[PDB]
Amino acid sequence: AAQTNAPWGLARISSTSPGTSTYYYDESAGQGSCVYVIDTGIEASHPEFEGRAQMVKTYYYSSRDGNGHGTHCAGTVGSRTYGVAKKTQLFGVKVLDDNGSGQYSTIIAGMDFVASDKNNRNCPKGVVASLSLGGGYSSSVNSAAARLQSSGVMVAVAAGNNNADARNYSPASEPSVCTVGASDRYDRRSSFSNYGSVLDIFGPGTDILSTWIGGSTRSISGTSMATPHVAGLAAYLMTLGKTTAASACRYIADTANKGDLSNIPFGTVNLLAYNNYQA
Repeated sequence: AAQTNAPWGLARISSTSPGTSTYYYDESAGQGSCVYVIDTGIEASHPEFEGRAQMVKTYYYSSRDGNGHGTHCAGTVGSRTYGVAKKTQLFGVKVLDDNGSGQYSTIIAGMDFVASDKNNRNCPKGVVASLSLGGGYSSSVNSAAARLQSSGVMVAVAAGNNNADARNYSPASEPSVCTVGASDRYDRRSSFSNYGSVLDIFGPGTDILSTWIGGSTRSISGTSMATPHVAGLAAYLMTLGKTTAASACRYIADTANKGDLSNIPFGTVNLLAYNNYQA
């Protein structure tokens, strides 16, 4: 399938070259997979989600996304226009308040929630969790991410936006999950992207158009935007049967575009997420 005039990041993930604008992908489109977006919530009523999004958990007075961040990330995972995996089921877990903040104890509870809650959902092609969040190093936060991954969920986490080594941030620094840095439309490391040996992969993160609250759209930047590209890609590849939740990060690295990014510090992988779809 071909989506013309797609957001640059979608075109990038199906291309051997920057500078194109059509996204190519197998029509299975993540059908039968599920992606949890652990964030500020999801505006599930947005027409772009087509009834495939729902809130399943909140730790606050509402499950609504009063911020926009979680809706934007969910749109990159799975919205009809802005999403990688256009037929996945999206489940929102609101661990962040409407200011975008959240206590680590709530974030940990949300991760353990997903590990159990997947057993209450129909996801025959597999389960992914997208975590566009983080703070300073915490062994407990890393352990929660490790448990979620161990339970059979492909965990993708943001590297962070400090232009620093991600070893000092969580859950970015957890080795067993998929830690995602950000790139721009010219294949440069995004100016804010964290780096370091703990990164597994880069995805599009600068000037990413997606859904926003109030039934709207906007373009924003961050490793928060790169992470859902990778989460959606994992769901898509799992639906195709090419990989599993336990092996998808490694498979994405195996099949990535290699050596094409600029300003990658020595010792950080130079790998850009790529669906290897042949139309």
